[PDB]
Amino acid sequence: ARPLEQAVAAIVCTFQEYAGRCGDKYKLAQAELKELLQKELATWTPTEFRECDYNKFMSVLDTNKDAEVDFVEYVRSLACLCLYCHEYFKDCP
Amino acid sequence: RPLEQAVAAIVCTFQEYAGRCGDKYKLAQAELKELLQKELATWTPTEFRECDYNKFMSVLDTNKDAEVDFVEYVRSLACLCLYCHEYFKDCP
Repeated sequence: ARPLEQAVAAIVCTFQEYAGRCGDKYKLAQAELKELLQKELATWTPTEFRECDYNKFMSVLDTNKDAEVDFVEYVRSLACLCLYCHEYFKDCP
Repeated sequence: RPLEQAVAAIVCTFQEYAGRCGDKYKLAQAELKELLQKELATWTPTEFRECDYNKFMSVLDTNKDAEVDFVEYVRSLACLCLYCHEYFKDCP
């Protein structure tokens, strides 16, 4: 398949793997979102000038572990992690 | 860890289009439409999401110059999942 097709299918596969464990298959607890980021993006780490934002982001996931997130908010979390951990965005003001 | 490469690929596609000219952190809605149509060419809406899909695509055409940042581009990919991926068939 085309590269973005494979990628977006994989973003949905990972969501199904976690959200589909039990309960509402369209929801993740933030605790499960943090688990998913930690295991599935284990090697992603903030770029040189984004440590503080990244640390605040991860901090907010712990403090609201029981709040739920839907798929669109899961994808948003992925996007934020790109802003903090992908070199393309290092100069993004 | 397949999610790593998938998320890396979402950035790569953004950079290909946003890198054409001007601000490398922005796309115009016309560019976003072009990207979704080309790069997800085989993805089509599920039976009961065709109205929503067609509405979404047509909105891009009514303000072709508006800027989309990376987070909004990723939100658009999430919308296309809701409309085109059978996992979301029961999703309100």
